[PDB]
Amino acid sequence: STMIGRILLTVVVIFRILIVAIVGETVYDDEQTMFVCNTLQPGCNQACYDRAFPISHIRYWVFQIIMVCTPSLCFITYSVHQSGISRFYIIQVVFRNALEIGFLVGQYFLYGFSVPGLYECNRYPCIKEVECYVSRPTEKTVFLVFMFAVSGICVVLNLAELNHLG
Amino acid sequence: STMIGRILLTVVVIFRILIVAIVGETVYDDEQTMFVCNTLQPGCNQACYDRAFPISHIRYWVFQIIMVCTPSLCFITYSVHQSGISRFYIIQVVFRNALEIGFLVGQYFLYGFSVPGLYECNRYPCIKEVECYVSRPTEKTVFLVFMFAVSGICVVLNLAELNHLG
Amino acid sequence: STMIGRILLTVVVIFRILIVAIVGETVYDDEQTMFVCNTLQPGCNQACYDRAFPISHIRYWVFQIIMVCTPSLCFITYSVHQSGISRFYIIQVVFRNALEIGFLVGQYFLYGFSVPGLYECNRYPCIKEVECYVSRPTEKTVFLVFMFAVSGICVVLNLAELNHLG
Amino acid sequence: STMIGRILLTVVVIFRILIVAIVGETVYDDEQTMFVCNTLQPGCNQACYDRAFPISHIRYWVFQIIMVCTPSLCFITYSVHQSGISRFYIIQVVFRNALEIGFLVGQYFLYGFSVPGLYECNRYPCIKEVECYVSRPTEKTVFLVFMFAVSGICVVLNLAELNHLG
Amino acid sequence: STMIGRILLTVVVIFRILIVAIVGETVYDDEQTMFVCNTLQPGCNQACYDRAFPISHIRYWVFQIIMVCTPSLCFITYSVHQSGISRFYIIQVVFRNALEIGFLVGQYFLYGFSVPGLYECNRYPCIKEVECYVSRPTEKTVFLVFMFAVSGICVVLNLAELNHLG
Amino acid sequence: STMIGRILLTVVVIFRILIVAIVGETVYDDEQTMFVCNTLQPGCNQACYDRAFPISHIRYWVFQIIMVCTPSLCFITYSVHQSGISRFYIIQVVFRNALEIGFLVGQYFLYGFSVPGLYECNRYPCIKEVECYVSRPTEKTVFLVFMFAVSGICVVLNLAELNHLG
Amino acid sequence: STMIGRILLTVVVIFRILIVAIVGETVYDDEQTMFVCNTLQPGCNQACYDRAFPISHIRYWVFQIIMVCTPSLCFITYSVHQSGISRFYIIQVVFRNALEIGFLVGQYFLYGFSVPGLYECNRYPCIKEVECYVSRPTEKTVFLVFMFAVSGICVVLNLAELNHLG
Amino acid sequence: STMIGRILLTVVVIFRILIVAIVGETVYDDEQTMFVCNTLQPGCNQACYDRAFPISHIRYWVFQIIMVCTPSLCFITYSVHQSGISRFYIIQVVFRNALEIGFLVGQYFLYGFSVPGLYECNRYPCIKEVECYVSRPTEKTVFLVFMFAVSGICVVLNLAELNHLG
Amino acid sequence: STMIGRILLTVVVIFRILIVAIVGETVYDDEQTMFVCNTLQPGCNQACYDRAFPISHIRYWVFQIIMVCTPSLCFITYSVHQSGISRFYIIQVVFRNALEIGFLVGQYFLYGFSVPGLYECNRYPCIKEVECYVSRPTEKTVFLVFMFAVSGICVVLNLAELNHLG
Amino acid sequence: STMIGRILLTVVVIFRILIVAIVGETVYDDEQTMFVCNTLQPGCNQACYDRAFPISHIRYWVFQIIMVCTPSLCFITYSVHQSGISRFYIIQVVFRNALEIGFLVGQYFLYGFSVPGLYECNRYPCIKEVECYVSRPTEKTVFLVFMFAVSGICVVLNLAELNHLG
Amino acid sequence: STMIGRILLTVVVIFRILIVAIVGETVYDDEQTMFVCNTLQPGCNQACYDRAFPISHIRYWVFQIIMVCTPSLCFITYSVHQSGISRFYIIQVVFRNALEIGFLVGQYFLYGFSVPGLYECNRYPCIKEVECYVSRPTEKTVFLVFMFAVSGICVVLNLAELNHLG
Amino acid sequence: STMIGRILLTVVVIFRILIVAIVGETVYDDEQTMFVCNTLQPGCNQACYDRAFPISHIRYWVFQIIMVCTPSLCFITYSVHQSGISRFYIIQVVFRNALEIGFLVGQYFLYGFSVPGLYECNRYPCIKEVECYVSRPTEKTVFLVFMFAVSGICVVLNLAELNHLG
Repeated sequence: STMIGRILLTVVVIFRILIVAIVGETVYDDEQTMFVCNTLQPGCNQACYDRAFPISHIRYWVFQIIMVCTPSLCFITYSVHQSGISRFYIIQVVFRNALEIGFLVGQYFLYGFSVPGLYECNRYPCIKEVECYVSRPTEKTVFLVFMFAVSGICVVLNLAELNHLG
Repeated sequence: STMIGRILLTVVVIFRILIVAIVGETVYDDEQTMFVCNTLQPGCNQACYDRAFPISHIRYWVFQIIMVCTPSLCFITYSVHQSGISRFYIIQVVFRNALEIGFLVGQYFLYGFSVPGLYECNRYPCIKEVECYVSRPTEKTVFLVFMFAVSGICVVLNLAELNHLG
Repeated sequence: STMIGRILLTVVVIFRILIVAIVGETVYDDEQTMFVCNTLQPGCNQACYDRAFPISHIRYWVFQIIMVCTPSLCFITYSVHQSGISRFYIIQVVFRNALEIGFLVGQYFLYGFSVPGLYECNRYPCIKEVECYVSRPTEKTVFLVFMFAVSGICVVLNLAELNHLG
Repeated sequence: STMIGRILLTVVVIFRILIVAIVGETVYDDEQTMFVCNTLQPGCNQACYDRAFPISHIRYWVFQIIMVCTPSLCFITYSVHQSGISRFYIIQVVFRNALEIGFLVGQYFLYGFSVPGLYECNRYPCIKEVECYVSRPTEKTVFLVFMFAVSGICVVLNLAELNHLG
Repeated sequence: STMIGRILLTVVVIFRILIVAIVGETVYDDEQTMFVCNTLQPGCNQACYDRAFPISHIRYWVFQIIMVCTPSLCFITYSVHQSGISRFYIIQVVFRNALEIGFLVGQYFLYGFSVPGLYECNRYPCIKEVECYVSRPTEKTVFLVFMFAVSGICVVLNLAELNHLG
Repeated sequence: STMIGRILLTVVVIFRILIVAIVGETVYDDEQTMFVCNTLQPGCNQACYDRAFPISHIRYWVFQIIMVCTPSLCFITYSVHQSGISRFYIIQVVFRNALEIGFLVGQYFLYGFSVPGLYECNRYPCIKEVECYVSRPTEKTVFLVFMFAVSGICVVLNLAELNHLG
Repeated sequence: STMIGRILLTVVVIFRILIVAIVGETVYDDEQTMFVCNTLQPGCNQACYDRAFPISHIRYWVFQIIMVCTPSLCFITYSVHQSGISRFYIIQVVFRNALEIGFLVGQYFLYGFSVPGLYECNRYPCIKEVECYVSRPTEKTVFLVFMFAVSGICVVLNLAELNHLG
Repeated sequence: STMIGRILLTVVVIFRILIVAIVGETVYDDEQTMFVCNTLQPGCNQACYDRAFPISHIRYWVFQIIMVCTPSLCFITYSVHQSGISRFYIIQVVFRNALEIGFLVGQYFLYGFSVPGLYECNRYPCIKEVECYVSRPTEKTVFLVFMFAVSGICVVLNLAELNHLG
Repeated sequence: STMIGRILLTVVVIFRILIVAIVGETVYDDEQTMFVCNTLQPGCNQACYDRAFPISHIRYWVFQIIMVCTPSLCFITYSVHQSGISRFYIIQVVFRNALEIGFLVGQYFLYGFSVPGLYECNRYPCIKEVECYVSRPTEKTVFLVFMFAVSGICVVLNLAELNHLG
Repeated sequence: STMIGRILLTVVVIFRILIVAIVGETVYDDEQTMFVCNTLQPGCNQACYDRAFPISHIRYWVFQIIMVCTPSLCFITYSVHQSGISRFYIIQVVFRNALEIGFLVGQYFLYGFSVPGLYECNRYPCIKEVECYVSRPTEKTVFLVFMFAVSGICVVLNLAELNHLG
Repeated sequence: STMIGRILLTVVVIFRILIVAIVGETVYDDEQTMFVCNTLQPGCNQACYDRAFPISHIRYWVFQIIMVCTPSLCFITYSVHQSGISRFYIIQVVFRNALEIGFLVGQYFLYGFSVPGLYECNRYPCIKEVECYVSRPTEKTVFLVFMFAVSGICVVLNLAELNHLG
Repeated sequence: STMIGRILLTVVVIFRILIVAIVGETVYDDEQTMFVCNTLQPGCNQACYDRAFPISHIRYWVFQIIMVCTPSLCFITYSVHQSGISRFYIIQVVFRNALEIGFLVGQYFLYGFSVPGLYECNRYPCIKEVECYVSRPTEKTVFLVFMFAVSGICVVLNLAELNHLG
């Protein structure tokens, strides 16, 4: 039970890392090339796209993945240099859990659960309101939901382990 | 007989992995660049293509390959950390077989056995119905049939081994 | 005499693999981008190209290379797991020879020995018959002839070894 | 207290290097392709872009990262060749700190803290003043602020260690 | 004297291999994209370019490099499998020398010593004679001369060694 | 004093190699794509660009880097094969210094110290004289000056070591 | 009363002739130039326009005007050549009235009372059904109604005169 | 006084007719060719222009000019055929005055006194609201005001004559 | 009867002349501008159109109209100069009738009774067979039939008069 | 002397009318078609041209010509209707002279004596200031000067006659 | 016999004048707009067309028609002013005949009897030889032959009259 | 002799007027549309064309024709108003001769005797010098020479008459 949780967490971490590394970059290759808007004003596309996607999904996910692994690096380097251990273990576990929960909440509040095909853009220099068409909405939505589920499972396992330790 | 089946399964797994890794990406490089439709309405191409191919073949196959290999990773990590084995072996074999059968059925119900050259698209903003032309139908069809045959052979071997174990 | 044949076969296999891996991919990089036809009908290019080159040369050659190496993998994995050997050796050699001969015959019946520069395309939606111009005919022809010669030499060596063993 | 500082510095260095190497290159892939200006004069784009971004962010950051690691290489090679050590250690630490502070000040005086979307270009051959639209302002601004914060933390840690040693 | 020649030959071989691998591909990346002709007939570009460069320089040089190294592979594999040596040594030296001389003569008779900027193309479907403009003539000429000099030095050293052995 | 010089030289060599390998290709990716001229004559761009940049900077720098390292390879291979040493050491040092000085002088006489934005092209087929606009002048100028300074420092160190040895 | 009818008829005839001659030609100058359809198939515009407007309004109105004036020419030429008069007068009046009524009925059954802006075209070679946009619908509708009213008034006056004569 | 009014009216009528005939057509020659809108939707131009200018100025003015001259034609033809005169004179004058007043009021309520340069168009198929730019606003405004003044003077003179007659 | 025929002939001649002069030119204004073909070969349009319409309808009809009126001019000038009359009258009438019959037969054998929308063109430089789309088929067909009927009526009247004279 | 002035004035009036009617329209045929501006903003051309040429020269000159001839029409119609003469003559002469002087002053204050080739346009929607190029400056300038001289001569003659009458 | 000749000549002159005036301009309206050549060099069209058609047919025919009628104008004006007659008549007839014969010979030597569709143009700036396609060859050829026949008939009649007079 | 000269002058005047009226406009219809230059700078065409042809030939010739006929109008109007004659006759003859000579000299000094096909334009905004290609050089040259010859003949006849009068 308690020992299994660590194995499950490690396997899930490896699985999510592999998924993000393999099927992450190529899906978002043509995000801006295929983004088009129904207007003739030069420079409307850039402003509308920037308003639509302030920070791409892949950037946020890669940053989260790199950030959640800092405690392991700190522990490994401390152990290597050594050659309050319980205090360090507790502190690192608590910090990892807090960071993961915060990142999950931020992700939920940033992107939501859908990527609508049509967007309304009304920023300078675009005149009045214009309509812009997104590329690949369905695949992006599926990937969003999948990543959210994986993160939720990770958070649940971490909370269970923390509760068990007490 | 029984011992040979494991070797055949491993060889087939390696072969399919190599095929997907080598002749998987470059075939689907220009899926959206060369997809064209007979209309002048801006944004019709994106919607029609999204309706035509919700999730590309390569993403589904890569996800299936990664998912079917999780039990091996779990077994290896558990064995490494160790330094009910029969129960774990039976459970992971059963889970792998069930996952493979489910994925095969899902693949059959998603794509079928053909990739027609011409498609009819009647989604917003395209007015009424329009005709769109796919790129590389024959090669995609051949690859679909080949992958289906490989998956069927794998399922048959797994079922035979499970029946033998009893 | 007999002992030299194995070394010659291994060297030839390595040489052909290196050639296919090094000068294979980039020669066929712009097969579809530079393929043009003399018409204005949208979608004629896709259908005409698909009719011209059902399965590209590189896919066929890579598949053949991967397929002809399965017996070695099977033998190696069986030997590793072990720690009728003569029967297994004979069976694997015979199967390899049969597969190679079949693949050579299929290649000869598929592509032939030339790649003409001009092609006549009369498939829907192209109206009546149209003329399409291929890219890089001479280099493709030279590569075809070279690969055919290499495969013929391999087949000759395998047949000689099989006859010697009897 | 003081001992943990070295571990924190090493972890931060690894983290910043990983971030720059992973999420740095592809963000600035289309800096010039998507840079457009509202004019018809040929060659205005080149001059205006060159005036807008004399030296891109990524080149500066890579150069800084490479430069701040020379003292470690010098120390390692000197130690290897050997097989006033304290004086050498003090000199290398002081030089590293001075270089880092100088680079941080230069970065602050070069780019600032914002990347405006609109720019006014009045260089030859562009007639009078023209307006040019930048691509991806928000993500670049976020990256700038993040790198500045990381560099500030590194400088603070180095100054604290130097004060502790004295 | 005699012993130095082997070291010189090995160093020259490594140097030429590195040069071809590093500054070989990127120079010839845009050979066909930037090749333009002064006409409006569709398909003239393909035929004229194919007539201009039947086989690119890089393909010929890579093939020569791979072909001249087969004797070393044969010797190494024979020695490995062993665990008439003089006869094999003499035979492989003679074969290498003959192959190198033949390849050098073929290169001289194929391309010559220059790459003219302007070319005259009079092949179907181009009407009458047309003029086409090559890309990067000077750099290609310099590379041709450099490779010819390197090959000449290699041939001279091989001939000297063969004469010394007698 | 004298001993530190070797460490400084090795560190500088590694630093310059890393700089050229990392920030070398990216800057010169679009040298010809973004080079434009103010005319309508087909083929003027190719001739004008070829006249502007006979041999790009990166090719020259890579060739120099590879050439200056041949003596080390020769020494290492000779030492390995062995298992007048002073004469060989002196000879290879002298040759390295001479080659470096010659390459530096050639670089100075080829490119100079600036890359002007505007160029005047008067070669066939361009009629009379035309004006062409370069891409990224400032960054190229900075890189030129930086490489010149690094080469000067290397030459100074080599001359100092040679004088010390006498 | 009876005498006034002839004056009113003549004035109305002159008025309609002047209107058709002055504001007729230039209103329909750009009927085909500004007619556009939402498709890329070549030749769809011609077929769709031909289906939309088999015979333009101006042709029909000019033909009617010329045809209704033949009896006057016949009467004038007969009178001139002369140098049953009542029978000729009655016959030509009856024929004029019948022709006018027939032409009015034909006009009503041909065009109706409106010119919709949007039209649906499904004729070869247009694929499936396409939408085409007409130019100047409102002005054409107003002109149609005005001409219909004028023709109705003329018919009423002619019928009244015929009834009065008895 | 009373006799002068008729001369003034005739002179003004001739002057306005000459103005409309000479500077009427060519001013409005390119009304639709130079009308442009800021959008990419096909067919938006036609609908937006039709909404902007239902009936052009020239058509209305020509129709008014032709309509106000019918009484003179009726009087002339009646006099010619003759070879209650006061009643006919009074009736024709009253009808002419009433028609002129009605046409002036209609003109005022239709077009107003200005022709703005920018218009907002929100009709199908144009998506949402778009902005369209008119051609030659100032000249059209001046012509409108001039014609209104001429019509007002004519109405004033006619009213004065009618009052004088009593 | 005998006298009325001349009046009918004169009226019909005037009517046909007016029709040809009024609704003849502007119908055929854009015969070549709107003629399009489905190909990319330059110059195919000119050859295909020339093959489709050797001599336009309007030229033939104008020439026929001018030719059929020469006898009247000859008679008038002879009468004027005078200041065998029956022989001259008979000769001119017979010649006019013969010319009209010949022209009618030629017209029937040239154009026929229809103007198909689609045409097949296989003349140099057009490659193989191509399809071209005509403009305004229905209106041209109606005009053809109308002119044929008018010419037939004229021929019938002339034959009747000739038979009556005997 | 006094009597000759009338003949000179009439001849000059006829000459100017002929010049304006013959060489006036064709020069100003392409005023707006060939007017171009150095920008990409849609609708900038219309606003800039409208600001450059509020009322074209030809409209002003035609209006002046028509206006200066009203007194002659009034006198002729009054004389015709008649079948204080000195008072009418004096009034008409004074009014004609005043109108001509006012029109000349207005022309001088409107256009001046030159038509510069380059213009600076800074009206909405044109961003900032843009430069626009006029068509045919020299011919327009010559015509302006010629018309000004003719008008000056007419004014001088009219003033001389008025002074003579006293 | 002789008397009829004058009538025939006058009728033929009127007929040819009418033909040239009616069906002369519209045929040659788009001579240069539809003239196209197979090249990309700017300015080749102008030079090639100028070489193809130095002086168009219509200009030559109009000039000939005007020139051949000068003697009649001279005779008429001399007779009018009067209010050696035989000598003047003979001189004018002889001069007219000589001019007509000279013009016919010049026409034959200029254009010939055909207008080939394809032309070869090899004038500056066109490089080498290019092929250009003419518009409307058949109709132009027919018109040429018709005009030649008419001129021949006129010359024959004039020669017959001159011989008769002697 | 003397009497004939007047008739010759009148006939020549009528002939030149007819030539200028008939073959004057059609030749110069596309002077600016077909004028092209070899550059991409916007607005270069306008400036270069304006420099090439400050005042077109047709404007100058029409102005000369109108100016040379003023004396006849003055004489006719004076004679009509009449209902020193020798003095007026002599004065107007002398003025006509002087004006004609001055206009001929001006024409010779303006245009010369040729219209070259290539022109060099070096005016703002065109950068450096550019080459521009004229349209229809040969026909314009022929027309120039013809008009010069006609004017010379007129001048010779006028001088002869003036000398005869004495």
